[PDB]
Amino acid sequence: RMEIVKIPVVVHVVWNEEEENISDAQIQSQIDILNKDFRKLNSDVSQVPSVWSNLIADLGIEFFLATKDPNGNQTTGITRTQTSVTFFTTSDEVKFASSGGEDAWPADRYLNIWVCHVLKSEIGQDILGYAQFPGGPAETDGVVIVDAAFGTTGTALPPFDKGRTATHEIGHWLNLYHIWGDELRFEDPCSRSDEVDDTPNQADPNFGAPSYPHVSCSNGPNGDMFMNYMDYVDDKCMVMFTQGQATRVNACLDGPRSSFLA
Amino acid sequence: RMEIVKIPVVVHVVWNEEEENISDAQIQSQIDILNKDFRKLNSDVSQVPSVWSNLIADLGIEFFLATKDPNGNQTTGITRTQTSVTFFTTSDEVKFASSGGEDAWPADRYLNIWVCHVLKSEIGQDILGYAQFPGGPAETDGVVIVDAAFGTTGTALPPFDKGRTATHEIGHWLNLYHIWGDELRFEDPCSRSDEVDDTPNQADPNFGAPSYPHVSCSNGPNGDMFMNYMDYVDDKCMVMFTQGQATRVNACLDGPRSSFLA
Ligand SMILES: [Ca+2]
Ligand SMILES: [Ca+2]
Ligand SMILES: [Ca+2]
Ligand SMILES: [Ca+2]
Ligand SMILES: [Ca+2]
Ligand SMILES: [Zn+2]
Ligand SMILES: [Zn+2]
Repeated sequence: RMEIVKIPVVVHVVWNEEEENISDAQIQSQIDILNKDFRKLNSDVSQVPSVWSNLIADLGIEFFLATKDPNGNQTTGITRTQTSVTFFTTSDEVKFASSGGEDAWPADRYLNIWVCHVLKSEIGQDILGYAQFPGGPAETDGVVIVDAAFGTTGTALPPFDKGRTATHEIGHWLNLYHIWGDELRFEDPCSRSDEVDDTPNQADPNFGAPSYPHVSCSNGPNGDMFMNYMDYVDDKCMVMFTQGQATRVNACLDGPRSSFLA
Repeated sequence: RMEIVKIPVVVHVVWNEEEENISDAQIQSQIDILNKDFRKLNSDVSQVPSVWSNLIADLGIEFFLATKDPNGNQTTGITRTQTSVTFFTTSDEVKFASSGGEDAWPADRYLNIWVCHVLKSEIGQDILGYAQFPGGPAETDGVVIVDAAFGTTGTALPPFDKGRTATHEIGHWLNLYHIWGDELRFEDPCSRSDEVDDTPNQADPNFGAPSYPHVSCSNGPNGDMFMNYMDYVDDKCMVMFTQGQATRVNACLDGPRSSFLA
């Protein structure tokens, strides 16, 4: 029998122009997707090659917008903060009131999700989202997603309009690593591990919509598990976590995030 | 005539075992190095190939341990905080008391330098230090260096015992990018720029002690400027900033860090 872990979420919408102050419906659409993907209830799980059907996991996690604020008072579970800031970066400006964002709620009790319009990496690349892995400071714990990649209605835009950026970043929040192993430019692309046996060793990230099989690192004939949420493919293409990943998630819930357990 | 910008520094020593509570002498040795490297007074500047002699810059910045704390009271400019934490990461745990580190002093008035024993990247690689570029939140502004790579005496160890890790990270703090451009694994290694014309286009980081010339990206015959502080070579090998880098630094001081100006 699975113990379903129910995670309270607070969504911090940080907006400059009115259009970025995204609707309640758009936010709720994201929660709905999380409750499918983390329970193996997404219909598109049918896309997984049958050779790997046996490895598809139900992570046994569900999410809901918080009903009580950190001090025990009724809340919608959504904060909305106007800002004059035109873009945020991975340096966490969105996570502090002082830098034109919104302060985190207590990370031992809530999953903080910030949503903003523009997000850049430290070297100016536009990105869709970023996570903090377990064990970092509470002040910046959580995930950040751009509004055009959040939810399945409103400002969400293809190919990132199926809510999978949040599924991917929350995977990091639960201690999952990129399936290809995150090699640096000069390292052998077959050399690093995501620390999960049942995800095939893989060269580089996959983007777009690859055709099965996509072989790398001598992993034929089945190839890369590019339909795993921890690859970089388009939303419609990523549809599963593995049981080996569930093991890591379980270790995260039993350890550093055990405060979320009943 | 150069206007010398004088930057007050606070060093936050965060220590678990006694040996990590580094000496006043070791800390002062680091300040002494910064005051040579940022003024072109380091004797090893003679190591620069003569073809590039004309490009070597005096940044006109000097550093001193703060004499007044954030509320105007006398200070040594050094905080020392015992911790039970055994390693810190790029997630900034060392920058908050809550996560076993030490809170930043106001970033508009001080350069925060944290020193700890062990530092890892997000994927568990041992690293020597890391910076926050300008514009990020004040709470985490500054640089972090491991004690074995800090100063020129005490616990500092070759090949990182000439105080250059701090010179390099403070370069980032002043808006300088890696000279090779930070390509991702799958990108053309000649494709990204550090946004400085007088640093030659360069494939990858250099490590150790390269022999001149080291050509990449068709940048012959002179090759990579691997003796620049913003490469990744050993301390004894990095000895200069360029005038083009000085331009970026000046723009940083005139803009986002203008609060440090007299
Ligand atoms: Ca941070
Ligand atoms: Ca694997
Ligand atoms: Ca790989
Ligand atoms: Ca250049
Ligand atoms: Ca390059
Ligand atoms: Zn990711
Ligand atoms: Zn660097």
